[PDB]
Amino acid sequence: DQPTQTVSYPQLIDLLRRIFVVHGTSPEVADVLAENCASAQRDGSHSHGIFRIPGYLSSLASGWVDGKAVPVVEDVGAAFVRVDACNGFAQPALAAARSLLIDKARSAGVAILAIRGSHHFAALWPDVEPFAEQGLVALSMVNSMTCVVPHGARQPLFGTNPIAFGAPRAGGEPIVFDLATSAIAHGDVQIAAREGRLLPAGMGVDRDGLPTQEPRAILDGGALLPFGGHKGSALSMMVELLAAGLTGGNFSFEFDWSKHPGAQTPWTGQLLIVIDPDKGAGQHFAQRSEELVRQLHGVGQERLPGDRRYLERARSMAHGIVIAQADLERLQELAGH
Amino acid sequence: TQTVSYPQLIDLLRRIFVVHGTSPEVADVLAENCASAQRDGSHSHGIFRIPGYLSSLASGWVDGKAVPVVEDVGAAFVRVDACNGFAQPALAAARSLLIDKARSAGVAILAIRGSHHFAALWPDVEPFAEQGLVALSMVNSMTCVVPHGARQPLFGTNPIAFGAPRAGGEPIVFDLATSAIAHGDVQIAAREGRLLPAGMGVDRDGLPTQEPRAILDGGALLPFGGHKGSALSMMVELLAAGLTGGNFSFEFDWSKHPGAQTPWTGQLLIVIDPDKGAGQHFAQRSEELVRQLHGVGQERLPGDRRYLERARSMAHGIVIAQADLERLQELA
Ligand SMILES: NC(=O)C1=CN([C@@H]2O[C@@H](COP(=O)(O)OP(=O)(O)OC[C@H]3O[C@@H](n4cnc5c(N)ncnc54)[C@H](OP(=O)(O)O)[C@@H]3O)[C@@H](O)[C@H]2O)C=CC1
Ligand SMILES: NC(=O)C1=CN([C@@H]2O[C@@H](COP(=O)(O)OP(=O)(O)OC[C@H]3O[C@@H](n4cnc5c(N)ncnc54)[C@H](OP(=O)(O)O)[C@@H]3O)[C@@H](O)[C@H]2O)C=CC1
Repeated sequence: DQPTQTVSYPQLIDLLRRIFVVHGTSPEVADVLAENCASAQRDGSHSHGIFRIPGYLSSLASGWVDGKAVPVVEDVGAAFVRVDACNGFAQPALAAARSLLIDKARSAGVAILAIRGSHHFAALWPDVEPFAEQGLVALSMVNSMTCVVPHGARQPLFGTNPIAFGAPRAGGEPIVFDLATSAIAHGDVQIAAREGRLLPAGMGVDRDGLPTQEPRAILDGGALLPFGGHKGSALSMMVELLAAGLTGGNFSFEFDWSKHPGAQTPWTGQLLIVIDPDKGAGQHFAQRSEELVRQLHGVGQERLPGDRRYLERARSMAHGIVIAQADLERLQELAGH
Repeated sequence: TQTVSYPQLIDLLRRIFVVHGTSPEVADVLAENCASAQRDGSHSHGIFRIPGYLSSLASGWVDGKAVPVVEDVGAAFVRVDACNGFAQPALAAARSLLIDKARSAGVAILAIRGSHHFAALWPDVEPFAEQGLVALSMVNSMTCVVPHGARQPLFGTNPIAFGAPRAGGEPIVFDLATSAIAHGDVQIAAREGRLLPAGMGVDRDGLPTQEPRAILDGGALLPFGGHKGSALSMMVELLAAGLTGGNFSFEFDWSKHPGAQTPWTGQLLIVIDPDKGAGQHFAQRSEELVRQLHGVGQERLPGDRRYLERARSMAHGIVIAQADLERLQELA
């Protein structure tokens, strides 16, 4: 068995920041991605934690993604902001337009951020959480690379296309959910393939369209199924239309990295809608949401969306972030240690 | 089965509403909405709902003469107090202002509170897409859905609708309840003595059941897609009620109003100009997605079934059982 070790949250952030800088990103990009990736690891979002470092680096090395891209923030309407990520990562683009977006949301009541030409290789909750912490409601969508078969279709077309939502609550941490519209997140398949284990059944099919539990069968010519059936498929179509169609970014099937050995980041876009829930209101949203939480506990829902992550976050801050010795060593070597 | 034209059905339903106490304005809105559903083949939200509309109005549970109060509260934010009336009249009252804001600011929100919605949601978003705008709407209903992992129902069937324009056809539109099945369909299965597939609901003891009667007899429904659909349902409560100021699905009941059938909640609508400051045409992008979907084998796109039925209705009229027509005429 693999012996484990622990690293503090700030230590992990510094380690990842060094890795990104050494491998070609600007310091701003390194700061953003390091905190993001470390935060995912801290919260137990394993698929989008340090597991993504190799993919980040091979994508950078191949020239597929520009780690030093400077986002172009476009103020196109009283409540509309677009950002040309310029073939760089999505997070730095969001960070560049965040203050403007918030000003518009508070002033106009709601504001949209449409990121195009961006690479998103992480969880989505980190993108909406900060807005909720500031008393704002946020909804976001991002499309990936093709891997999901539309309901009733014979071949894959949609990406794993996640949707995230964040909202404030008067008595605690923001209510936040982040879910892939595919039965299981594509990242889950990669993890299973890595760990050499099988997946639960009814989540994907092989190259021949037959049911399978082998991650390799799904990754090699196969595909994932939309969650819940036709409804999840409709929501996945919505993500393509909103994260790409509306933003100007590529749909999940509109990019090819075959010419860039090592490329793994989807080159698409991201949509974010931020709302001041109390704009012109005669009540307080945060009070209403707290009541909903109370009623949820009342009917027996002990675990609300986000609770699991907050628990892992608490554990990580108390006992440190658990990491395989071999993985920590690899990260240290990549940082130059 | 007699055949009536779309405009004839509207006129007939409008008379029924006016005869039963609604204002002429509300009658026009509801008549067109209900007739439109019948026209598209959405029988669950067509004339089948008339009895429920009338029973709800009879007790005063819903105010058929309510006058929506539009509140312009932000460059991109509009609120409307439905004043215990139906949701559609409230939306119609603020629609022009909402569109002006969406086109100017780029996006705009309409938060309706104190409204009764007894219809499908696609009629609410489709018009915006017909005008080149993208629209997303959420409405919370009445307690009957058990949150994932919970022991008792709390959320309503809470539907979500989406509408977007496409360059080569009618709007791409989807409208879905976040519950595994719509309540109306549980009633139908009960009447037809049909069992439901596994996972739609539970009995009064919280045990899984396929018997629609067991679900209706103190039972409850389950969210679609397990924990994921449940999270979306929670979002609907928060957006259609928490944000609007209307009641959550569990903050009202029909105990004091015999015959009440409508939830008294709210509705959220987000309308976006997809091309605001864009160096492309959204309608061309969506059309390409449609082409690609056809390319991978998806023959049916959300809305296609209704558009096909709609064409038939406009070309051959709306076919209705003589029995139903007679009673509608009597109600009129
Ligand atoms: N291109 C990209 O960047 C992509 C990123 N992803 C990311 O990968 C992801 C993991 O997604 P997916 O696998 O769908 O996640 P899940 O299926 O775990 O979780 C969906 C979510 O469901 C809530 N939840 C899970 N189990 C329960 C339960 N039993 N009761 C109540 N709520 C519950 C979660 O809370 P909680 O977290 O606290 O457990 C969370 O909000 C996301 O973070 C997503 O953003 C996916 C596809 C593409
Ligand atoms: N309080 C209220 O007012 C409430 C209203 N409702 C309403 O009742 C409803 C019916 O909803 P629900 O039962 O969820 O509907 P379904 O489960 O039938 O349909 C969900 C939708 O799925 C699309 N769809 C269905 N089958 C396929 C397929 N094979 N391939 C591709 N797309 C497909 C539909 O297109 P399409 O339309 O063409 O069939 C539509 O957008 C809605 O209209 C809803 O608004 C529900 C709860 C509460």
